[PDB]
Amino acid sequence: GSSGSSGLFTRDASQLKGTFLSTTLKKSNMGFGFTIIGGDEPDEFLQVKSVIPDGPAAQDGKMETGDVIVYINEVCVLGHTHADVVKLFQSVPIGQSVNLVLCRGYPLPFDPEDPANSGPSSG
Repeated sequence: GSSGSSGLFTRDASQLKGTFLSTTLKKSNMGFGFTIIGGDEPDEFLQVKSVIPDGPAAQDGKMETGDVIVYINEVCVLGHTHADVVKLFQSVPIGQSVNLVLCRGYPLPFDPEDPANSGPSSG
């Protein structure tokens, strides 16, 4: 039924709970057909913030939203800064490809800033 919780971060990715899967996207013009979020902090799990509709990530079927970034190309990044990980994505020029390993079973982040609000509309 219900069950407990505790722990102290991941490390070897092995302590995540989910499936593990991968894709190779070739960087076609512009940039990959998804965008990322990371916690700001230098040990928060990075996630796909969105998939671009009609983008190559969507056309490979495999990229989904909320998915947790474990590794990029062949680098362990699951606690790296979104500063470094965004630099890692930018380090790939157009027409090259990278591997990505995500973990599956994680939801999207709840956004503590604004997850969905509005002001005094009547209704």
